[PDB]
Amino acid sequence: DPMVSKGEELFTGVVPILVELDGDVNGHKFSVSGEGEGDATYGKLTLKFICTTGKLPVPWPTLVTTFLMCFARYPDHMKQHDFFKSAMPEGYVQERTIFFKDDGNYKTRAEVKFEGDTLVNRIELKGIDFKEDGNILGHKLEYNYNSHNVYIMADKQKNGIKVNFKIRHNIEDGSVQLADHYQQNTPIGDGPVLLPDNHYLSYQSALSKDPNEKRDHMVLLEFVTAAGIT
Repeated sequence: DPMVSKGEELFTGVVPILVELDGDVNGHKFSVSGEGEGDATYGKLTLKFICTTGKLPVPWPTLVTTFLMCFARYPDHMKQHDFFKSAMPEGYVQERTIFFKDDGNYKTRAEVKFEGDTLVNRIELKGIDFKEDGNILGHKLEYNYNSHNVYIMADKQKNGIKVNFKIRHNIEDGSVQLADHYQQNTPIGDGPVLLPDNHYLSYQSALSKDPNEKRDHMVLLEFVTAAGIT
């Protein structure tokens, strides 16, 4: 399929990634930069993020979803369902509202696209109605992350997709903080895209710290595999 070929050819090896985030949660301003690489053949991404404005005013885990679905490993039998690659290199817009149960909400807008050989994810995040002493502004979330399926459907009237999913962040008392994600992606370009049948992406995320790093940061290792169209 010369279409599957175009996106294929962009992701076949190891692709450098750059991430930039401008954040404001309850007027706590911040900026994050990330660098790493993805190898979609293996569904694999390796990233390191730095708060370049000093202390991050929210827990790092809360940002993981916001900080690259074009790097999902879509099995051969499913390559006709990979919207994300199909929009490249022009890219796509990924918008979310993330509702933290009994707390605030993030609203994010990202543009994911190639700048030359580099895959770039430029994000703006606005957080409002947070409790200054809740789980998020009070930094009560554990530095870890659970595995999760993410459900993708077509949004044919918007030439895009809709993604809907829940993340449960572990709180240090042993309870969980639900973060209910609503998501929409739409291609940046005017060209054809692959609009998928319902399927899901399976995510595993491991968070760690660079022992030589003094700044406030997060090392993220993610594996993402499409499924659910057997």
